[PDB]
Amino acid sequence: SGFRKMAFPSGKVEGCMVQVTCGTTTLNGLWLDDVVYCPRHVICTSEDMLNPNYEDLLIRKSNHNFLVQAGNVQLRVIGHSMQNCVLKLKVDTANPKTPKYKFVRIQPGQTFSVLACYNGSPSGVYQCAMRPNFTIKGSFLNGSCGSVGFNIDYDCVSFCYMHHMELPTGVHAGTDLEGNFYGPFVDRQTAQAAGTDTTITVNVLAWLYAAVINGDRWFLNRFTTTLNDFNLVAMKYNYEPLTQDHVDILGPLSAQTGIAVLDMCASLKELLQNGMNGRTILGSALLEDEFTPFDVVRQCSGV
Amino acid sequence: SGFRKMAFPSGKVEGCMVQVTCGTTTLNGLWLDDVVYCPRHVICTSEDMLNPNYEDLLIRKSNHNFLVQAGNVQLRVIGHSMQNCVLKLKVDTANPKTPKYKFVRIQPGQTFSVLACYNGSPSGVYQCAMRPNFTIKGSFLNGSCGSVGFNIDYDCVSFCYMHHMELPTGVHAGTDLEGNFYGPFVDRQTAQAAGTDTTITVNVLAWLYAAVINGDRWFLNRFTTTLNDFNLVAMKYNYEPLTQDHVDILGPLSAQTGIAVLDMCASLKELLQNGMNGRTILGSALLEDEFTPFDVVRQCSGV
Ligand SMILES: *[C@H](O)[C@H](C[C@H]1CCNC1=O)NC(=O)[C@H](CC1CC1)NC(=O)c1cc2c(OC)cccc2[nH]1
Ligand SMILES: *[C@H](O)[C@H](C[C@H]1CCNC1=O)NC(=O)[C@H](CC1CC1)NC(=O)c1cc2c(OC)cccc2[nH]1
Repeated sequence: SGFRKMAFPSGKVEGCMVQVTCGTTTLNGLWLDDVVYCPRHVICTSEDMLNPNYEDLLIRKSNHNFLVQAGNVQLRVIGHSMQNCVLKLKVDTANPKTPKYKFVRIQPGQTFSVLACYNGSPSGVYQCAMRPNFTIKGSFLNGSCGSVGFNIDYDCVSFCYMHHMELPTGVHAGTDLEGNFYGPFVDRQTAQAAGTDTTITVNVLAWLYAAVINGDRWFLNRFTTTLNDFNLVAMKYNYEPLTQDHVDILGPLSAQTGIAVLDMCASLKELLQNGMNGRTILGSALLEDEFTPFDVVRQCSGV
Repeated sequence: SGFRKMAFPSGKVEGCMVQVTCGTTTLNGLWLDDVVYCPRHVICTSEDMLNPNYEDLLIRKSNHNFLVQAGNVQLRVIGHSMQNCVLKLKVDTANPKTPKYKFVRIQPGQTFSVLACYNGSPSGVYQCAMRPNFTIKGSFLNGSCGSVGFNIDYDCVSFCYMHHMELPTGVHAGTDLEGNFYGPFVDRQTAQAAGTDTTITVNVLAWLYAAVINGDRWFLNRFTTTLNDFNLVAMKYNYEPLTQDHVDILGPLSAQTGIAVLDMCASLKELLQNGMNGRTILGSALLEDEFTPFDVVRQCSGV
């Protein structure tokens, strides 16, 4: 038993991280087939970051201006293009370690593993959720851009995130692998504020089901509620509205534990209205919302 | 910025996980050079687990009774021995993916990454600490035995843990790669209780330094204390005694933040005596003790 914030095994993605240097800037790139994907602000100087005109800046760049290094192997760049906020550099060599992969744009509330990298070599792995405000609470320093977030389905790596920027509140922002930012953010050094960080309600319910499964059950009460009589309490505490689709997603967990979704909702309402009173749930003194129901089933079933 | 529970990239260890089957039992094994290491209770039946005589049980086993599978490749077993609580099966093929590796027995308070596996294939990665009572708070189901914990120094994988058992309190127990259990535990199905789970004080101080670095500083006070006048409060709350060696280990962090270790100790005393009062530190409502000072420096420096 036991429930942990668990990340996917990262070897398949480790095999795809390279170093991209342009001018003074060095960041990470993702090498799949004969293409290297990287953030486009690799072509910016410290001066261009305030007000970059990426077309004009990119037009002054030739193939040989892009230094791509996989380990110690220098890749030859034979073409380059810009798709939204992502540069795509064509190299002359297909990555021998290219896995079965997809490009997926995940929905808010979904989770994925981030492989934090620096200078094209891996540094660490951790699990993140796409917040309702399209940010992530990660751990990124300078040079971490180009690091990717991904999921794994058997052997297919679904790349969903590439890191671009840290916001003033310390959360992080990025794009999908097609270069489209999650949320309203843009890749320049201006005043950018993320909106209200609301809680992923279905994820908290899934985490409570994981708690029940792993023995923690003090938070279970004799009450029940209705979906509207749960939402009029969730909106007060900045919780995402619970829909019948969320209820059905939580179906298998409710059937495994024998606890109706609305009764667990009553327990969660009691937790929101009275707090933890100094107790913990699965070793946490906060309500955790970065586990999807799929994460819970996968970790409690051994996938 | 940002501070996360971060695990090592697991590809080098993924390349070493195989499936070991004996009779009905199937668990994981670690394939390095021409040797596969696995827990010895792979030779037990459900009946032998209460009172196993591992010499007598192993003596009834021949090489061909050990089915080793790396992916779909069947390894041929050409010898077998028992070292403490670990079986070592000699195979005819050296693992082509054997990394630079060490066998290390870590001290309590140190951390490592666990690669949770089932049927010899990886399932997830997460960071754990060796508690002062020589247990770990992991996530292990049936068939997870043989999963390993490790650290990485540039390119050298230091294997330090192999999982064997879950205790009644839901924490987990295991051996080093030489087969010696951490703590007083034995690999049989008897009444085994871990002792008092005390807190790794130096790790909480390192985590508070990480908090200060990442902007969280509300817990900083105008007070100071002495080491004895901190220990007579730490022992009340079941905190490991702080030694001058722990102070010196925290030296670089204190010099980077400009906060003396004893002043941070006064802040921690205030936290232990008055609680969090509904606040959070680095997104946690509890004092975290599974980050070593090295973990903090590594994550805030980008190693
Ligand atoms: C790429 O490696 C890097 C990400 C690192 C830097 C520090 N922490 C991280 O997450 N990205 C950047 O430095 C980008 C530059 C790209 C054009 C987007 N900029 C920021 O992350 C950035 C800019 C600003 C502010 O600008 C006014 C204000 C507050 C925080 C900021 N972060
Ligand atoms: C090996 O895969 C497995 C580890 C799994 C099983 C459930 N959770 C895990 O961590 N190990 C075992 O099942 C071992 C068997 C080996 C001889 C040690 N046994 C236990 O983990 C075990 C035994 C008992 C109890 O026995 C009285 C009481 C309470 C909890 C127990 N766990």
